[PDB]
Amino acid sequence: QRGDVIAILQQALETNSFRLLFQPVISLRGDSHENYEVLLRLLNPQGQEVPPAEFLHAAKEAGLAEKIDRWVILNSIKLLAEHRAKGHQTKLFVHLSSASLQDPGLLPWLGVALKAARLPPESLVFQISEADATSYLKQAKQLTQGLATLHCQAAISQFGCSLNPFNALKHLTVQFIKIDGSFVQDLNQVENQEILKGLIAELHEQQKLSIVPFVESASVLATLWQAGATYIQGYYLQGPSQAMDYDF
Amino acid sequence: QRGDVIAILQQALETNSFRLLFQPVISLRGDSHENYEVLLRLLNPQGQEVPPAEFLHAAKEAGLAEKIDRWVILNSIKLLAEHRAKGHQTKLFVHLSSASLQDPGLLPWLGVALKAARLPPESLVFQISEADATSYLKQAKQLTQGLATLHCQAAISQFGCSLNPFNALKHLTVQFIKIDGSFVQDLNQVENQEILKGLIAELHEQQKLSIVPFVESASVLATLWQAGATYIQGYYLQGPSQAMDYDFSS
Repeated sequence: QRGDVIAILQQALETNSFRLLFQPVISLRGDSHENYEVLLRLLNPQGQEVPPAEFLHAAKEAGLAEKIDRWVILNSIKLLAEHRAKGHQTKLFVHLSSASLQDPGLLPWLGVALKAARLPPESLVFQISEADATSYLKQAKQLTQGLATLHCQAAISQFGCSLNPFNALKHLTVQFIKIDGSFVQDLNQVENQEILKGLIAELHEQQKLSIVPFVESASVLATLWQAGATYIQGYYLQGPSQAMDYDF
Repeated sequence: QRGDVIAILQQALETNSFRLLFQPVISLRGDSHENYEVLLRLLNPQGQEVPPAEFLHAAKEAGLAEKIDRWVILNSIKLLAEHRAKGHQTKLFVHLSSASLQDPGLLPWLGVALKAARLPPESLVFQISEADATSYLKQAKQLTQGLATLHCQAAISQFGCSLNPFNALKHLTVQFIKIDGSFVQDLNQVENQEILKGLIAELHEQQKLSIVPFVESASVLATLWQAGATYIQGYYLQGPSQAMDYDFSS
């Protein structure tokens, strides 16, 4: 039970052997939109099961990651056109890797891609880890302006771990801030409640829309109400499915 | 799918609906022992599919985390006893959550559970995140002195991400240091090679045995030999198996 996972990814792109899942994002302060996060899984060569963490790790590798990011975008748009066509007012969050964020030719590739899609506006929100972009701050700035231009949105995920996390946002064009898992633990404790309240209040003072992930029970879901959260995500609401079939 | 994941876990502890996987940790310097890492899987109540990452996140919630860690440890101890009764010299690497790191009843419970199984000395390696060890240094000190007392060993995993990471080692009893994946990416670039290499050497300077994970292809194998890694791990060598059936003599 083993294999070169690089080669497996390279030969998965070669053959379009991937799938996309959709994990809805749920509005606590109104949004007409159907928001889903796009997640990626690998269709395994027949016997082999590539463990997810090892898969994701491999797919961050420079020059594999760009190709992969592009497959997701491309196919994300393809499906997104099939879907909205149904009259559906839908919006997809897509991940971008560190590599992609660095890749000067991305906004170009994306423009041409989006034309061929005749894709509705403000339907794509691009998502960047706070680490990738606290690091590549200038490339993230170029990219998020670039993205406004195309009538696209942008989000920082895993927000609030870094030193002074509000600083990087003075420099970006992002509407959403998906808070880090670490803030959504042991919420039954006040200090953790309070910590999450303040974090969320400051994002609101900065006119960002907060997204709180990892809602794993009904209770936490209440605390996120009084905390001010704008959106939530998790398995208690819905897990990642092959279809954008959530009843909002 | 949909579900209260905290609920599910607490019933899974009820129905022992967990499953342990085992992933070999390969020696490069010729350690004869078998070494495996222990990994937790949830048996999904029929139809369900609880995403791993959400599973793991909830498995961290205080109160729940300690019990799950105990489930894991007791089951690791039984399978281990079984495996070694057939003549294998085998060590198991077992994760402790943060909640367990601050649980003052963890050590008396383990000492009991070890004596009950009559596991020989140096069979279990308890693995603590750098972040948890760093957040809770004083507790990690006590736990690791406690562990040595019980002829157990310890490892810091995800090591090297924090500022001055060697500082926390000055206060702990740990034989193994498992380096964060961050150091293993893009190893075709000489800078990344040189940084891996200087990390591993400082560890060797500090008389720690280094473990390098996320070995995903042959190319990085060679790099890791030359940098001096003591152990390595990744799907390129062997993925997680439901049983300890890996032939370490290839």
